[PDB]
Amino acid sequence: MTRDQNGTWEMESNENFEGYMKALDIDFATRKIAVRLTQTKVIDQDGDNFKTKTTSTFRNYDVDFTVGVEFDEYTKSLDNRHVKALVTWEGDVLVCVQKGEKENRGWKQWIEGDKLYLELTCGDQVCRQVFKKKL
Ligand SMILES: CCCCC/C=C\C/C=C\C/C=C\C/C=C\CCCC(=O)OC(CO)CO
Repeated sequence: MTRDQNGTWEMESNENFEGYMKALDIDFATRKIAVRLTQTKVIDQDGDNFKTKTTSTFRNYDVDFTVGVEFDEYTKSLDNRHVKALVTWEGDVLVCVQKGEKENRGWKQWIEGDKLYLELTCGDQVCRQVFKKKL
């Protein structure tokens, strides 16, 4: 029973964010700033209802969803694309498919210990992020 992802989470590692951004066609000036940043993620979860805020000194990104309910997602201030997003549970892993112009786009997020893991995929690029829970 580890579906409860509530909390404030501070990034401790960010593997291949460069490759994931390049797969999304982010220009190199934007990548040069974005690759260096520590992100914070705030998850406010009530059952299958999620309100999430991911923040940094450069850009912030909010996304709210209900697990199992497809929604329109506009990745404002990121790659600025429109996708149809669906989040589901696979066991206790939160899985998102972002259907749109990029193949194999989505993410998976899950808890282990006091760490949150987030793997973001676009095409043949996977970015692996780890966050530690803030007290
Ligand atoms: C929002 C902080 C980082 C922003 C970096 C700025 C520009 C880079 C442009 C594009 C890269 C694409 C995505 C950023 C990667 C992660 C932020 C969270 C994305 C997301 O949907 O996470 C889900 C799962 O945690 C939010 O519910």
